[PDB]
Amino acid sequence: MTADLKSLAKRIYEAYLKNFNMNKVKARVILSGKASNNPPFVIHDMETLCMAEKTLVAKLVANGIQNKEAEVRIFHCCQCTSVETVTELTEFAKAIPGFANLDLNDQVTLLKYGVYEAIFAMLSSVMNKDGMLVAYGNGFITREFLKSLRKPFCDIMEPKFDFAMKFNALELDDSDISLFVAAIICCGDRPGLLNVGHIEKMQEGIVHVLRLHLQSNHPDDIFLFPKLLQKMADLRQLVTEHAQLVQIIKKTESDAALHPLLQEIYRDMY
Ligand SMILES: CCCCC/C=C\C/C=C\C/C=C\C/C=C\CCCC(=O)O
Repeated sequence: MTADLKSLAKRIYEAYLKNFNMNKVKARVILSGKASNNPPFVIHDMETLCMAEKTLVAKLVANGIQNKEAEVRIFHCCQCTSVETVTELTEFAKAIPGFANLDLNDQVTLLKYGVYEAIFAMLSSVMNKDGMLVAYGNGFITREFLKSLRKPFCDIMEPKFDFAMKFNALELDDSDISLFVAAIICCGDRPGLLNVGHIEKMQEGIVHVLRLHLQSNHPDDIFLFPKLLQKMADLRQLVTEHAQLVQIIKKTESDAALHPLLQEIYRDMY
């Protein structure tokens, strides 16, 4: 006559496998070199960037002399990835107990502050020390190539690789990551929330599910739960810094149009 926390953890996991196009197993199959059909195109320099664009995002480079600068095209593709992950996170959040019972405005606020923290947590799954999967698993862009871009665009991805190398060393699987993403979304201290009390109870419940799951799934790492609490705080700081860089790009790079959904996420955020 009590809550079945193991069942809730499995529900969350299954919602994550249903709603995200990429998961850690899918990414590892690709990254291993086992994709015998449509393997990822390796983007390690300008020649291979431009080849990959012509095949994978042809419309973006179909403008001749009017095509935007490479770095701006890359930033545009980064934004398209975020817009898609935001859509996936919004549907995933319906699986979190209590989330769909909140007022619509509180659901919006929780997603507004939580999406980029979740984005950078899950981005770790497509990153290794050399590069990252992009374009629905059809490209692999190298870490060194992204570092080679002109300022400020070379400064976007490196802090996310730094976060990801340490996050990946925790050896989480998708059952853990799904619950960590749910816990990110359920933070009662986001600015502007109306029903803080109910959100705090939603947070306590999902963090309880997370804690018990990590205890079972990672008996070898008794500090994994507090490590993940710290990672949540690190992600908040990573997002604050990322938003600051995006604002520099907005002020100083006239061609780097911000998609309106992301502009709304960033507006009044930090
Ligand atoms: C062939 C098309 C792809 C070529 C490679 C170009 C770009 C890399 C694509 C995706 C990179 C993945 C995630 C983006 C990371 C951070 C979001 C920054 C934009 C934002 O603040 O939302």
